[PDB]
Amino acid sequence: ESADLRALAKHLYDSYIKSFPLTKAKARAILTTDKSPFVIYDMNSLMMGEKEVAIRIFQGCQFRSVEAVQEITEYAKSIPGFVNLDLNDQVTLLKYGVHEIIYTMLASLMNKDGVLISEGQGFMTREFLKSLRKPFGDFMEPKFEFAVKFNALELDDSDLAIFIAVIILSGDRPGLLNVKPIEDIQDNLLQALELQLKLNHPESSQLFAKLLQKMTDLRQIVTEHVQLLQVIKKTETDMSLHPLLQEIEK
Ligand SMILES: CN(CCOc1ccc(C[C@H](Nc2ccccc2C(=O)c2ccccc2)C(=O)O)cc1)c1ccccn1
Repeated sequence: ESADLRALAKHLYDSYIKSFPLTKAKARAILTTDKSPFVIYDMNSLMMGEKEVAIRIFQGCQFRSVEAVQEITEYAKSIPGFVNLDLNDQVTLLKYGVHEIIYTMLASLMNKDGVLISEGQGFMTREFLKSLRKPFGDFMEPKFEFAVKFNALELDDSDLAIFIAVIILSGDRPGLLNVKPIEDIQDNLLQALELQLKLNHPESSQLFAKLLQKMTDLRQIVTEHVQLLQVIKKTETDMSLHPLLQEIEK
């Protein structure tokens, strides 16, 4: 029954709103004047924005990634069936899905010229980020490239809540014990997302299929990021990575 798929879409949107304090809707209202962001565009304004700069920015990003992980974890528990799965598998799903979600959600805070930071209070420009040191100057560019074309789908928060749930419940992650109950949940989530996109974007042909194709882009970004992490580890032996993030990327 489609009525059941609507109730599922509503439950997940409700949980998403409860779990993620900075939504796409809020981000778009900031980026498009009730509270305008301070703009970090150069090495000078970063001072007034308030251990070299590149590393400082990187750790800021690290810090925000761990809060995102906390937030994503909370949302995952709201996905019906998720907490009933084998504990090891829950860990497995989160481990491999978390970065994908982060990048997906990071696009909501981005436009072609930059990205919102510190809960929307700031806006760090694209050029500034790209002119960083050596190994850091190119953490954020592939992010920006994905965001530009993901943001072209014009998904709103209610779409993204279902899509993020589809991502968590894959079933093709490495080392999963009981693949079949995961796939049974993803199958229900896929059904709800399909109905959601048809109702919310009726003019937007094959949006469902176009959204699923975007999972290839997320995979490569994660891959690329992990390589950079390995580069950073060895040329910055005096810099610490956060263990929650360090555990995640095995
Ligand atoms: C708390 N803090 C940093 C201040 O807060 C910031 C933390 C990070 C940043 C850079 C920026 N990260 C964000 C920061 C705030 C809000 C959103 C983002 C997103 O870009 C984001 C979201 C998820 C994952 C990664 C990035 C970036 O990496 O593009 C700017 C500011 C520190 C860091 C070191 C020492 C002391 N105090």
